[PDB]
Amino acid sequence: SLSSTPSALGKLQDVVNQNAQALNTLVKQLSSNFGAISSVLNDILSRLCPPEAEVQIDRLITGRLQSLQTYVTQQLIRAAEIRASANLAATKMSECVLGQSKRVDFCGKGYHLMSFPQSAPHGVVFLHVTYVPAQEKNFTTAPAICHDGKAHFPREGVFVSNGTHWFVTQRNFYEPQIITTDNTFVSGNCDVVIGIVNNTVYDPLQPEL
Amino acid sequence: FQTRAGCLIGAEHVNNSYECDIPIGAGICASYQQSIIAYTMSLGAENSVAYSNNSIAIPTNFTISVTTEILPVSMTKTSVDCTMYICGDSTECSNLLLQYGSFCTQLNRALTGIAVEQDKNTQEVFAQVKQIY
Amino acid sequence: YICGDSTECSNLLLQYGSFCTQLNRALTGIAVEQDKNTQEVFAQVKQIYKTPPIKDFGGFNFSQILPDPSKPSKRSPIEDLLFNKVQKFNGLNVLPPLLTDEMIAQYTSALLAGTITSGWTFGAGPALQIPFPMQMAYRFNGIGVTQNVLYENQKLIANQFNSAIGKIQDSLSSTPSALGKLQDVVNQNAQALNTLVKQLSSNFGAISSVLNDILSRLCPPEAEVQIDRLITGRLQSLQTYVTQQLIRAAEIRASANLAATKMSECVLGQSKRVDFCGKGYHLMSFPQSAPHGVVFLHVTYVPAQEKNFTTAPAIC
Amino acid sequence: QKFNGLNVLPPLLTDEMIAQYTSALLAGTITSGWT
Ligand SMILES: *[C@@H]1O[C@H](CO)[C@@H](O)[C@H](O)[C@H]1NC(C)=O
Ligand SMILES: *[C@@H]1O[C@H](CO)[C@@H](O)[C@H](O)[C@H]1NC(C)=O
Ligand SMILES: *[C@@H]1O[C@H](CO)[C@@H](O)[C@H](O)[C@H]1NC(C)=O
Ligand SMILES: *[C@@H]1O[C@H](CO)[C@@H](O)[C@H](O)[C@H]1NC(C)=O
Ligand SMILES: *[C@@H]1O[C@H](CO)[C@@H](O)[C@H](O)[C@H]1NC(C)=O
Ligand SMILES: *[C@@H]1O[C@H](CO)[C@@H](O)[C@H](O)[C@H]1NC(C)=O
Ligand SMILES: *[C@@H]1O[C@H](CO)[C@@H](O)[C@H](O)[C@H]1NC(C)=O
Ligand SMILES: *[C@@H]1O[C@H](CO)[C@@H](O)[C@H](O)[C@H]1NC(C)=O
Repeated sequence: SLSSTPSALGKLQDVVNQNAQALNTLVKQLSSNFGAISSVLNDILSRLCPPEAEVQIDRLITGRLQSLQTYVTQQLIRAAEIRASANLAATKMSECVLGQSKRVDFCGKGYHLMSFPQSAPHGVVFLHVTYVPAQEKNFTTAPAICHDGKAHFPREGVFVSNGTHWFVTQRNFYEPQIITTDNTFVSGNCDVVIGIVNNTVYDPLQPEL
Repeated sequence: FQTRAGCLIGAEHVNNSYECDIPIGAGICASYQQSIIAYTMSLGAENSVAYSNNSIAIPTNFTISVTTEILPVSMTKTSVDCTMYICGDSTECSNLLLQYGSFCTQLNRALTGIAVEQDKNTQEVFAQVKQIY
Repeated sequence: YICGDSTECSNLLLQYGSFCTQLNRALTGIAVEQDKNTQEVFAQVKQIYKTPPIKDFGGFNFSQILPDPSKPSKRSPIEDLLFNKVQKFNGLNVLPPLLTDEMIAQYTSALLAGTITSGWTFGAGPALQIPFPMQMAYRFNGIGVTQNVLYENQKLIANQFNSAIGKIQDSLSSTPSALGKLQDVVNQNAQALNTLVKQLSSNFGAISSVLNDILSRLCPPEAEVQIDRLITGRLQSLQTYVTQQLIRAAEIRASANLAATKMSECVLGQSKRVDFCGKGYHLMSFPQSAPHGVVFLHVTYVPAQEKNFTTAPAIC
Repeated sequence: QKFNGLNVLPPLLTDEMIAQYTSALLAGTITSGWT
């Protein structure tokens, strides 16, 4: 993915290019006259006498000082942006690499499992490993099961039906199991819950005793 | 072709829609399809969810995905000799430059602060392990 | 901006180097960033989702946040409220956004439809349908409350929700300054441009701020002296403007980054971060579009009517 | 550019040192998880 895409790392290349441009601009400004007879200071000094040379020199000083001040101001603004990026990278290291995050889309798309750091020129690369659900199927569901006049709810899952039989499964991966007293809990009668359906709830100790 | 961004000449307008390649403005983008074409950008494919009051969809399989994320951490550290940049080796200029006060000192200080920060930025990101494992 | 249509000024301006190029570059960079900021916040959905023809969500009424098809704008009742509440001759131009207001509204609709029909699943992978009442049950578990509490109080909860939403329009509509946060941004930008224009009236030591009058009255060797004074002043004014725009842009970028984070963590999931997605225990949130900004509606759970009990760490 | 009074300063940490930090983080994660 990286090797076949020369521009994949543009985010880091852009930083390098911006810094290089700023320096090249600062140097090229030395060629400007700024109203002086010449941008070359030595030529002014060699041709003109003091009371006249100083007038020409002040023009170059003003221009060059202004150019240098502009450069520094831009560097301060750019530095602030880089600091913000570094602060984010440091946070991701702590939360994505040194632990497992529950923050959505913080450590890549999907459900975060783990991440690995890699070094780079003036930057860092994170490899985010995530879990993605696949191949979903349609099931019929219900909020509760009614049995012996009592309402039963899932302890850690959802009630589903394959069209003929009811099962209870974990939510993020289809794995149907028989509905029993060990995977449900009871609260109130069947007259309150809207959408409650009739089904048997198996008690493992019934056939034993 | 007349658009809200201005007058576009040389592009072939089409009534199709694609992902935005080269942005023009006001929902209009252009791409090379050969000739250059202009079109209204698409926001993505349409997907209607089969919602009902008793129907649920549950995954039966999964995949493992690995993606990359790239962040800048630091800049190149630089330093400037204010007097040399402005005056070179001229003592005539150097003396004139004294009349402007402490501008050169202020500029050097600002750049020095930036240079130091760049090392702090690196340490904050990478030096988070107490021992070398 | 500096020289107008004067070739005399234009030639003099060449002696200052590449300042004009640098200024144009800085402003161009800002303009591009503004489109990036919008995309990062709103374009977080892979596909355009739609709601059912029949709005049956178990008593939960979303009609004030969903698009109103009877209008050409296809905006919600709340969005309509938000939108209603909130120089070229000098070389100053205003560029259009890449995304139109309609496109932004469409992104918002997709996010709402996704949340209502598939909860948070569409934010991680494929959108998986679930009954809304059951989605709410899972969000109750996420805050340490058993699911039977919802099912036994479904009518009460749906009513409390519906009323709380209805109050939003009254809270906003009855308070003209409610959206000041967005109005302040608009006002600051307008002031900056007005200042830049008014500075053209300054003499800066010249006999006149009007360049044509100088050229019409004075000969070259004298006119140039007066012109240089105007160039220096106007160039300094323009440089000041750009610097301020760079600083302001940084603040906006920070805000956009926060909005993008809230979209991911408050809208596309359920947050456990305290006071990140409103006060109380977070259940869910809904996005609404606004002029140069976004509005989040945060739905939270708040405990009420506590009673005193005697307790113990253990039973023997 | 040095001749114009412009200088480039070296980083405190070398590329090798940064690589070593990265290796320690990877080794830690693989053998001991988040502990
Ligand atoms: C579920 O059923 C609907 C029709 O009611 C169908 O459109 C949809 O594709 C089905 N989903 C799956 C995963 O089979
Ligand atoms: C539902 O599952 C049960 C148990 O595995 C099976 O006997 C029954 O045939 C299934 N029903 C359908 C329609 O597949
Ligand atoms: C689900 O919708 C059907 C109509 O399509 C209705 O008859 C049934 O009572 C509803 N079930 C619940 C729990 O609302
Ligand atoms: C569920 O079972 C109860 C008790 O036998 C019965 O009264 C009720 O009518 C049943 N519900 C349905 C839909 O058959
Ligand atoms: C696009 O559609 C318009 C009608 O709305 C038609 O006049 C125009 O010729 C079409 N252009 C192309 C390339 O199909
Ligand atoms: C799950 O998907 C993998 C491919 O990613 C496939 O090899 C495997 O057989 C699938 N399992 C089932 C039960 O379909
Ligand atoms: C939803 O609320 C609106 C505004 O009060 C009302 O006009 C509409 O009829 C309600 N929808 C339902 C199904 O009650
Ligand atoms: C609990 O009892 C205290 C007195 O001991 C009283 O001040 C307080 O209001 C009571 N709290 C509630 C919720 O009744």
